[PDB]
Amino acid sequence: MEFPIAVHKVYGVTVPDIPGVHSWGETIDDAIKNTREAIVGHVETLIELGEDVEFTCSTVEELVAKPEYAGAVWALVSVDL
Amino acid sequence: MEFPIAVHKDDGSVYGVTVPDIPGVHSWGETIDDAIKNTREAIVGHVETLIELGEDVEFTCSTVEELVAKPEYAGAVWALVSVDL
Repeated sequence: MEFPIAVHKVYGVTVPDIPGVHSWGETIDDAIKNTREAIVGHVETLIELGEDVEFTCSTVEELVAKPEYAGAVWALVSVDL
Repeated sequence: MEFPIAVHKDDGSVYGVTVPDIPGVHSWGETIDDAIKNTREAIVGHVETLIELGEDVEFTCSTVEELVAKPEYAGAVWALVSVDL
């Protein structure tokens, strides 16, 4: 699944489709990689807890105009669900 | 709000960080900088999560001054992380 992630300025990242998951990086490239691993680790925690893992990604188009993401650089990370 | 954190060198040449006022967000990293930034992100996320749960989060923090001599903090390397509550 391709999750959109909002990178803002080090860079901070939020994952609109997965509340609570955040990451960072010195560069945008680092923030993208670190965010993907944050999502994978979150999914694994949910699996370990015995929880269902069901997500639906949004598109950037559906999120780009929300005022909370003003000035964001948008990226996409691929996570296998 | 200024959170004291205690930085530790762990085996494998990695660094861990403990958080006296939020024990459960202890974090680690491959470098000192990664470890501290990982800890700050975890503190910010903890605070934001409690706000979403409808909890109060505006409470007093410990100081390095009050903890530095406690025997359980012997050898600690101290830092302060700033978080808007």
